[PDB]
Amino acid sequence: SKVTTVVATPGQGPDRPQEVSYTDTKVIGNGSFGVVYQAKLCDSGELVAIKKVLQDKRFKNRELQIMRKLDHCNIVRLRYFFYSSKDEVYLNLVLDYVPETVYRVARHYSRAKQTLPVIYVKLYMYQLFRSLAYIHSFGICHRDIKPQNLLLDPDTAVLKLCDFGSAKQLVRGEPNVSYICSRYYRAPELIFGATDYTSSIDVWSAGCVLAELLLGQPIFPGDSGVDQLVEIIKVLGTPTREQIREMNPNYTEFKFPQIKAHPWTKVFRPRTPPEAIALCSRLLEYTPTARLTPLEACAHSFFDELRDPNVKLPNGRDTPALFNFTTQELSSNPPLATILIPPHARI
Ligand SMILES: CC1(C)CC(=O)C2=C(C1)Nc1n[nH]c(C3CC3)c1[C@]2(C)c1ccccc1
Repeated sequence: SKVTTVVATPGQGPDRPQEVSYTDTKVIGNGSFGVVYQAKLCDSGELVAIKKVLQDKRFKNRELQIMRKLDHCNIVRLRYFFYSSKDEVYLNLVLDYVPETVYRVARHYSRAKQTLPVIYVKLYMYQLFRSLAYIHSFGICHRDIKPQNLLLDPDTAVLKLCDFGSAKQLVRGEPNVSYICSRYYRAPELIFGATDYTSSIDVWSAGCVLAELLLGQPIFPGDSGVDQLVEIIKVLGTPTREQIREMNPNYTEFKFPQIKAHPWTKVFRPRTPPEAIALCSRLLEYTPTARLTPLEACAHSFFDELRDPNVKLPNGRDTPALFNFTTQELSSNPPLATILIPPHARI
C-alpha cells in the first residue's frame, strides 16, 4: 500500500539527513500538543509517532532544540525530524510510539473503584524522577508534568516523559510566564504570579502525580485557577508570610484567614505506606527550595523495594533498567550514587 519517503535528520546523532520511509499512517493525536500521526517505519516495521507542527523560519523551534539534547531511557526519543509541506513549512518530529499513558492506566483503575498497586506507583514515580533529574541537569524544566504526559508500556512498565511543547531552559534572572502547567499540577509559586521560578515546579507537579496515584483521584481538583489555591490550602493550610515571599517576592497584599494544615496521614486512605506519605510531604511544600530534588526523591526509602536484588514485576518479568545512571544525571549530587546504585548492580 501507501509508502512515504522523506529526508530526515536523526534527532540525536551527527547532522546527516537520510532517506526514511514510513507507512500505515493515521491520526492518533490532535490536542494541546499539536496533530500527531502514527506511522510504521518500512525497514524495522517499528511504530512511531509523528508530530506535525507549522514552523515559521523567523524563529527556531524550542521543542526541537530541547529534544535534540535528550537521550534517556525514561524520555521519549526524537528518532528523526524533517521539514515538509502557500510557501508554508511544517516541522515533523518522529518520536517513540507508546500505546498507553499513566493517565489512561490510572483511569482504568479508578473507574473500577480500585487502587493502583503500590509497586507500580513506585516503578512509575522512580522513573519520572529520573527523567526529571536528567532534564534538570541541562537547565530544562518541562512545565507540564501530568499523568497524560507519561507514556507507559503496560507490559515492561517503562515510563517515558513526553510532550516537551511547554518545556524551556530556565536561566536565573530571565523572567518566565506564570500561567503555565495544567491546573491541578500547577505549583503554588505560579498560582501566586511568580516569574523567577525554578525547575522545582516540576517536582511539585510530580508530587501531585504521586498523590493522585495513591488517592485514585487528583489531590487538588481546582474549579478554576484561583480556586486551585483553595484546594491546596485545604491540605497544606495557609502559607506563612515567609512562604509567600519564598514563592513570590513581589506578592504583598496577602490578606487571608490563617488555616491549619490537615495532617498528611489523614489525607490518604487508611493503609497507605508511611514512606509514601513522607515522600509526598517533602514534594508538596510551599517553599520551593524545601522540596526534594529529583535525584534525592529517587534515593528516598519509598523506592527501596526497587533496589532489592530479588524484586520482580507482578507479571513475573524483570523490572526495567533502574540503575544505568550517567554522570550527567548524577551531577547535582554524585555521592547519591551509593544509595541509588545498590551492591548487586555493578557486576
Ligand atoms: C495516549 C494515546 C492513546 C493517544 C495519544 O495522544 C498518544 C499516544 C496514544 N501514544 C503516543 N506515543 N507517543 C506519543 C507522543 C508523540 C510522543 C503519543 C500520543 C500522541 C501522546 C501521548 C501523550 C502525550 C501527548 C501525545
